[PDB]
Order: sequence, then C-alpha cells, then structure tokens
Amino acid sequence: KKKKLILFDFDSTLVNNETIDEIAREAGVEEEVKKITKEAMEGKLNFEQSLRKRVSLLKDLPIEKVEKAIKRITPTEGAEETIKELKNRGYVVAVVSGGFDIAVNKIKEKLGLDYAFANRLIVKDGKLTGDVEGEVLKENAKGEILEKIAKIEGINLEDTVAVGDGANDISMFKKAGLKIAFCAKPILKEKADICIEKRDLREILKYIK
Ligand code: ALF
Ligand SMILES: [Mg+2]
Repeated sequence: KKKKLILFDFDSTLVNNETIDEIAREAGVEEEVKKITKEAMEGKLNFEQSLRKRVSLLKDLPIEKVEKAIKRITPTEGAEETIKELKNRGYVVAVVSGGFDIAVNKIKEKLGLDYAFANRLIVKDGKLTGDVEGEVLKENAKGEILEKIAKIEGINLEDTVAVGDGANDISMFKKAGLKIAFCAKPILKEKADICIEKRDLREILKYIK
C-alpha cells in the first residue's frame, strides 16, 4: 500500500463557481470582477496583483453579504462520488486554492477532505477591509504546497495527481506525477498530461491508479 495524494483546485474545479465573482455580485461589481478573474485564469495577469485588485473592489462589503454569496457555491457534478472512490483507492485528498478559507473550509468540512489551503479575506467590524493575505498568492505557491503535503505524508511526488483549470494551477502541475486539466483554460491545457472536457469529476477516475 504505497500512499497517494491528489490535489484539487477549488473555483471551477471542485465547485461550479468562482468564489470571488459570487462575492463581487453582492458588492455590485460582478461584471468588473468577472473580467479580471477570467484574464487571471487565462494567464494574462499576475495572480497576486489580480487577486488584490479584485478584493479591493469588495471593500466595506458586510460579512452577512459575503456569507450569502458563499451559500450559493455548490460542488461540481460527481465531486462526492469522485472523492469517495479516491479515498477507496488509498488517496489523501486535498484542496489548494487561490480563493478564500471562509469558502474553502466549508467544502473541506462538507466533503471530508484531508487538507485545505487558501488565502484569507481581511475583515474588521463585520465588513471586508478590501485586503487579502495568504500563502497561495505567489506564482509558485501551489507547487510548494503540493510538495509540503507530500512530504508530511511521506508520498513520492510521482505518486501525486493534480486536477485544475486555470493559470494559477501551473506550478501545482509542475510538481505533480499526473496532471489533469479539467474543462480548463488553454494555458493550462498546454501543460497537462490529460485534458477532460466533460464537466463531471467522475471522468478523472479512469486515469487514477
Ligand atoms: F481555486 Al483556484 F485558481 F480556482 F485556486
Ligand atoms: Mg480554478
């Protein structure tokens, strides 16, 4: 029983939604933020700068509204069944995201994931301050996290799998044993071993040892 590890990106992969675009709707800036999110996922913008820019537009948004947005996030088709089978096949399952703990940790709890890494929205007096902080901002951040988790678990990098859809998943792919682009952007598909174009996470299972 050689241990294995699979890491999932969150927005548009493990869940249907883009967390930040949902929150942007509550702040009345959905269109503006969605445009930046798309450019960042296409690899046209630096991730950290793009995230800080989007989060500044959310300044003063009440936490009550952030929560309403988060309540709308739903797991991607086949997420539960895929996670179950992955655990049956002996995998440690993790979610690594450039999104936010308040949304990611809910799903980590709901789906029973082993690890969850995300950034943090800063709040004061019940409202967003417009700032974000975290360790999933730099270009190489996700790759470093994959290595960190694998090291803790004593899992060889060759026995790791990464599933993602955007440009900030590139460093995660770089360190992964098997790279799966799930209904992904061109910049990521070019770096993938396997490209899945049907939106059902169960489609990755046929490729998993
Ligand atoms: F959850 Al992501 F880029 F979609 F970190
Ligand atoms: Mg994504």
